[PDB]
Amino acid sequence: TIQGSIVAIVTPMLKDGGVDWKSLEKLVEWHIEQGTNSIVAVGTTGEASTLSMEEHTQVIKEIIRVANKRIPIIAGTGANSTREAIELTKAAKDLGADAALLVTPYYNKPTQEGLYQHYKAIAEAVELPLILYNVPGRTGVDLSNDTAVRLAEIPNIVGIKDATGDVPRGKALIDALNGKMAVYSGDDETAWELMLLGADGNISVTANIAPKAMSEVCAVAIAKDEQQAKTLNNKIANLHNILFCESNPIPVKWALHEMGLIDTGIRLPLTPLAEQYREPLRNALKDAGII
Amino acid sequence: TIQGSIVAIVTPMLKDGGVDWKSLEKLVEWHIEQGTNSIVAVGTTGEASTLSMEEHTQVIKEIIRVANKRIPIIAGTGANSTREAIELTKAAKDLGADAALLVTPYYNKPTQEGLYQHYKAIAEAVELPLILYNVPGRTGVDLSNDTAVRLAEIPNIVGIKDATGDVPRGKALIDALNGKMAVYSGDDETAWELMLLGADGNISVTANIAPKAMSEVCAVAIAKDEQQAKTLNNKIANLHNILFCESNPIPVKWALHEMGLIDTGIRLPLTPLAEQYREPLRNALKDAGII
Ligand SMILES: O=C([O-])C(=O)[O-]
Ligand SMILES: O=C([O-])C(=O)[O-]
Repeated sequence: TIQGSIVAIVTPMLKDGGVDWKSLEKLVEWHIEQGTNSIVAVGTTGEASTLSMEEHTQVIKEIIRVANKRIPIIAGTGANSTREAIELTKAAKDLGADAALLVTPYYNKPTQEGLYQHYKAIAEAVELPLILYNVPGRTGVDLSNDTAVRLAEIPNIVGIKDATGDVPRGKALIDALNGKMAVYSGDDETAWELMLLGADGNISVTANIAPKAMSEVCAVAIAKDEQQAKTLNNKIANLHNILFCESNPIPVKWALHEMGLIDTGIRLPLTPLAEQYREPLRNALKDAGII
Repeated sequence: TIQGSIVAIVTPMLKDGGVDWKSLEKLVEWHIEQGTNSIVAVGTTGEASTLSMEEHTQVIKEIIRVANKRIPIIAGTGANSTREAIELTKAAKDLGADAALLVTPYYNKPTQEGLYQHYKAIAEAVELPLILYNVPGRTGVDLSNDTAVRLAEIPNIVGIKDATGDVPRGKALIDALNGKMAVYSGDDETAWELMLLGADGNISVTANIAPKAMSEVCAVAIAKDEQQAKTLNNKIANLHNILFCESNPIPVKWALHEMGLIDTGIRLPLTPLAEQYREPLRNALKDAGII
């Protein structure tokens, strides 16, 4: 049921890597003021990989606290162990998250049936809406449309974040599902098109730095206004490219630092955006009216 | 300095997924008796991803205990968090491991500089011989030959497991290193070839089921006997293929079960080998004289 612009929020950090709680609070308030419809806490963009289990709980807890029921909060709770995904998803439920986002198991390369059993076990263990997340380039595995369609029959499986950026494939998935569960874009470059074709929203990186603009792109695309969607998306299209010059969230964190919103903290093995990309990124932000 | 057939040993499990301690002991003894030169504990093939922190420690401790210093034991200690990799590697040192094997951070896709800093931080934190491990199809990142060569300059980085299966590239890496650190094959299919070209051994999946034969393949290949290497590898070549019909270690665990050495336990999201593959597998094992 969650629709619109759903920001995959960064986890602001101090220079030493510690979570920057004060900056986080201000970012959440800013998203709400600017029109962001929902926040994914501790997803890929929020450096789930380098936060401790305690830090994961704390970030989810703080975002929910600051949000104060104004928008729904989705907790990133994916793991490449089914046992661990259960524990994380249960924790999110207990914290009062509205849903959980669960990337396919990465690195261990389960079969399609293994993916099915993984999500089914989690759905049966935890009464919380669950959103699947497919991003083959990062995980080593591709949850097929066919497996996605099977999983949409499982109670508590309510959607999928499709980060393939393959529009014909995404449309085919939307059409096959016929409303049985939601489809979210996980590719900012093509999100506007997927929403025009029936996606429920965009779980967005670009929304981190252009929340008002992305909230508008999603509103018009969901409303099926093809021309407004093209026009509004065009204004920020360069941002969708430049935020991936190095692996996300490296560029988006630097963008936010240049906007004066967060400090430079980022956890190894990730690194601050390479010096050479900083001027080009400043130029793209200036071009789009962000700074 | 470790050379020869280095088994990436499975972690035997009971039907309910609990670690099968007795069967693990028997395997370790069998490897030593059969001529296996070293064991990698809790690597990819050992389901590192689905074992708890405690179980990782117990499995390493048990393999070291049973091996009783007859062969070196290498502990899988990779993580996609540099902090977590340091903790796991320190624990391995403390348990008495001879070396650690560290897959590149997966999923989060660090930059080449990030990979460099990741491994540099670990080498400086833990005085233990470290073996890099590149398997881009699983991790979403490719540690370049250039970055490997830089890392070979760091004193306790003593080698790399190259699972690309790209022999020209592996040869180039061998040639560029000029002995600065070891190269190990991580691709059974081409391992004989890479060892004839200068690799110090094969961190092997096939060795789980044909330890004697792989020990002999490694020995003659390292001795640069091309004719014997081909001859001996041919006897087990179909195994290198069939053990990957579904994601490793799915097929290898089933093979060992058919051999009567372990039970069927394997942890979600991994699944027992699909029924359609079981007869072809039994036949390949019968063909190779394994059963
Ligand atoms: O939410 C996530 O997983 C994202 O940021 O891509
Ligand atoms: O230890 C390992 O990396 C393996 O099993 O491939």
